[PDB]
Amino acid sequence: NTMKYIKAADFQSAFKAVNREILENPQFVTDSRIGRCNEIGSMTVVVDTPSSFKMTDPRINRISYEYAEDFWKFMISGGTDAKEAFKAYPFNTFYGPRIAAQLPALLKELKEKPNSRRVVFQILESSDQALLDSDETLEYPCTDSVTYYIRDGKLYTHCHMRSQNCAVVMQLDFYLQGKLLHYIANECGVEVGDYTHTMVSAHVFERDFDYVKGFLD
Amino acid sequence: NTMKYIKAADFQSAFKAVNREILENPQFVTDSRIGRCNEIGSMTVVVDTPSSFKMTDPRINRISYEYAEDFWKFMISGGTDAKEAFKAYPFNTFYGPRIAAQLPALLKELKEKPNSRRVVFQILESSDQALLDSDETLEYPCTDSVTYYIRDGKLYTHCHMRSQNCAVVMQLDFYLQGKLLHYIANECGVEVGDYTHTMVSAHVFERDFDYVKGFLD
Ligand SMILES: Nc1ccn([C@H]2C[C@H](O)[C@@H](COP(=O)(O)O)O2)c(=O)n1
Ligand SMILES: Nc1ccn([C@H]2C[C@H](O)[C@@H](COP(=O)(O)O)O2)c(=O)n1
Repeated sequence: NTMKYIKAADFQSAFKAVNREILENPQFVTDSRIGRCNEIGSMTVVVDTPSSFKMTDPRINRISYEYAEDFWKFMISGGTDAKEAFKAYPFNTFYGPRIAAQLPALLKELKEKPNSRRVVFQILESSDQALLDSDETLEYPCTDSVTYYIRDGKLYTHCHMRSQNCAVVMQLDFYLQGKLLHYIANECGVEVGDYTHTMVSAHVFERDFDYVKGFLD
Repeated sequence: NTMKYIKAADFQSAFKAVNREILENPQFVTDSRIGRCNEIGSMTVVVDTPSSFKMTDPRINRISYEYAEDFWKFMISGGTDAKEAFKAYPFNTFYGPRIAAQLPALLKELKEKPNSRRVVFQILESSDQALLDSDETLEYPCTDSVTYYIRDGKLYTHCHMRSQNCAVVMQLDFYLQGKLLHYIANECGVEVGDYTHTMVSAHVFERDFDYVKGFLD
């Protein structure tokens, strides 16, 4: 039966378990906007040790960590010049500027209101709906929001994904989300608890099945 | 140990299981913005049969269904005059007008783009952050977003809650979310699949423990 809740010690184990389950026990096999995929709706993934956001298996190589680190610097710096930022790799929907806008208010709430439930970074917003009936290629944000809260000296993170390509782009999302929760934790002078990753659509495209089978076992 | 994933046949069973688990196996016991509570972070709840949104146990009575139906009419009508709407019960953050604004674009995507992953109603948005450092009493939206998708003739729903009072207001949230997914399903001419309810903070205030113990068993 389809397992929808996956607890793992580190990002890699979570990553492999999620991919394994979508390949073997999908909820849907479906034609999507960009091709056929196996899909599991409303997957919940928990990572016990979120300092583990750089995975170690070199066979998971479709997102290089040279690229992922360049992407991190690009998005934490809140820049808009992606053409220049990625020239070594061949209205906007960049996450960086949105995180930058919300940082002062959210950090204030997080540091000053004890045990707050209100610290939510919006990534996807309703103004992005102008992309739906368009022929633009801009990303309609796959990340819906990231919630942070501090209890008893520890920072807990919940990233809610509208849409997640679990074989490829999830490698990048994990890296970026891991870096960001550590940035937030360091700013607040607290330690890290755990990380939770929900995805309304958790999918692997059929064109990537062989790649996935390459890093399982 | 704290159970964070709860699958139930109907809303009531889910409702009772969630409350039971927060009372008996909380992750945190914490001082919040509005008093002490038991709390479980990143709870995931699945309801198999979402037509069951009106629960039947009369002991769960802090949200009357007379009130809940009045609230439904108020929010689906996209009104702003809550003073008049609720005169029988003693910038805005109303959900209704936000749902109304997004309905045309989201319905279009849902009906016209097959197997879309993009149909997300934003409730909580970053402009609401102006409430954080304020002395207004307006609700800072507890509901983050509601995602809808259709596969093989069935409508699936994922409601992501930033913050959920599981003993009291969850009775209202379930009713409203149940009515809305059926409104959406009927508009699209499709049947209903299942409903998923994630809550970054799932909590019961200590002042409501006796009320909860009243409807368990
Ligand atoms: N941060 C991101 C951005 C995008 N995507 C992936 C998910 C989908 O495979 C595709 C988005 O397509 P759609 O808008 O149809 O969901 O990109 C992702 O996994 N993570
Ligand atoms: N639709 C809603 C609106 C509000 N709340 C509850 C959750 C919290 O108990 C409180 C919001 O407080 P805070 O902003 O501190 O999370 O109201 C809820 O459960 N459901």
